[PDB]
Amino acid sequence: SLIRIGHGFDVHAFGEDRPLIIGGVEVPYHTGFIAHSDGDVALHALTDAILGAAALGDIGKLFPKNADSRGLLREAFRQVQEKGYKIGNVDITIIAQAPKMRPHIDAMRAKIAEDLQCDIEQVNVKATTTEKLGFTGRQEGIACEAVALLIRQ
Amino acid sequence: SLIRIGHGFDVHAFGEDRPLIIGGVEVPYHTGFIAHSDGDVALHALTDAILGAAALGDIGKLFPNADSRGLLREAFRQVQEKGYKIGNVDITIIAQAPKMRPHIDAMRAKIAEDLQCDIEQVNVKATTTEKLGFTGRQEGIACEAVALLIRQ
Amino acid sequence: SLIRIGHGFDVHAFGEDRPLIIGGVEVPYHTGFIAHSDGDVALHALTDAILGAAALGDIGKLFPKNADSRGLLREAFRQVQEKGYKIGNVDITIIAQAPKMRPHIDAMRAKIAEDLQCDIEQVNVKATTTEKLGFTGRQEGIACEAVALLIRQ
Ligand SMILES: [Mn+2]
Ligand SMILES: [Mn+2]
Ligand SMILES: [Mn+2]
Repeated sequence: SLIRIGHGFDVHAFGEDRPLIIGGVEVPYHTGFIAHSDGDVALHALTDAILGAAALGDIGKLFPKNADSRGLLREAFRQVQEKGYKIGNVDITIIAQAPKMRPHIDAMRAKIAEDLQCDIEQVNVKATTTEKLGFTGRQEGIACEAVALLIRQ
Repeated sequence: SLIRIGHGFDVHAFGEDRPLIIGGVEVPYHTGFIAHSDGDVALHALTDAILGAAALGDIGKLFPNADSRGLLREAFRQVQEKGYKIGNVDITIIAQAPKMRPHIDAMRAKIAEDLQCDIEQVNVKATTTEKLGFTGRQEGIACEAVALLIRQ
Repeated sequence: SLIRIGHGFDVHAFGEDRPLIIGGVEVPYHTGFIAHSDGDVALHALTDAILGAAALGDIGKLFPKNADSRGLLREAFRQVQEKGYKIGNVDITIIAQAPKMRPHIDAMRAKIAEDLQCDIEQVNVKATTTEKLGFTGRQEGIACEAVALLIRQ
């Protein structure tokens, strides 16, 4: 096509890591959901949005490591380009029961702009809350939604 | 306009049936939300997104029935009447379930068939909420969808 | 860029007031989330999507008035308009455990069509429930999803 739209959604449940001594041996004990990523909800959702607009499925097909989400994002963009697309613009909506992120937003945009090889003017990020409601409101984790518009370069 | 965008969100809450003997007669008893469809959250959301992009309201403004594919075709036909065809659609199933990947392409083929477009204009993905929220507690499933329509 | 895509999400948690007598004085007592707006999730989500498409951040950057969401929405359109954008079309999905809202949907579309200086035909509003599930299903609040397509004017 000449223009494609994609959508992404992701959640990160909060988990904790604590050291324990079992059988005289120091071992790591993980509490909460077992993550297989850095939990970067904004990049995971954004990554699913771009792959989806190009009909490439989802983040779960980028490498048949995963600890780094910018690596996954680049790999997705690499593949999107292979199909002839470049970024039109993307918009990300972080859903968290948190306040101060604006100082960090622009930094996020730049990083995303860098990995998608586009201007920062094509990347928007925002954060909003659920006003103490739901799992994000009770602070059990965070979520993120993202939309992307692809164009033929 | 020659290019339209639309969005859909849908939820299906799990419910169950069980037989009961009351007054010497067996009667069916339903537990949970009463369903009025096959519960296909992906097609319902997709339908809303397509109807939404054309400013045709939503699934509720179709038949003033249970098979979601019929609703989906009805929505596409109405979007055709206005002169649109599918640019591309992207579906995101939100459920606390494992393997659906084996059935994804089957889903894409049927959606492509109903929207009279190529399977390549259709994307379907499934993600989880990592045991959080009503989908995480497995009380039901949800789905979000976006659709881009192009002027025919 | 000739076409821009945007996304918005908003939630409004319910809160009731109750007058009391303290120190022989009457004072209003608030229960629940402290509201800072009229709680119009539809216009807030819409506002975030329009600004998000133009990479203007979010609704919380407009007026550094908040008691009226249309004011904020018209302001948002003003700024997108300054970057040379006009509405392509917008689609809004209100998520609430409520029924009778259809009779008011067209009235909403007209007001939105007015603040976005476009035709009502370019504005869609739909409503759905979560079938008694989640915080909206338990009736603790309401939510709204929004996407916007901006076109170069
Ligand atoms: Mn995930
Ligand atoms: Mn439903
Ligand atoms: Mn809010």
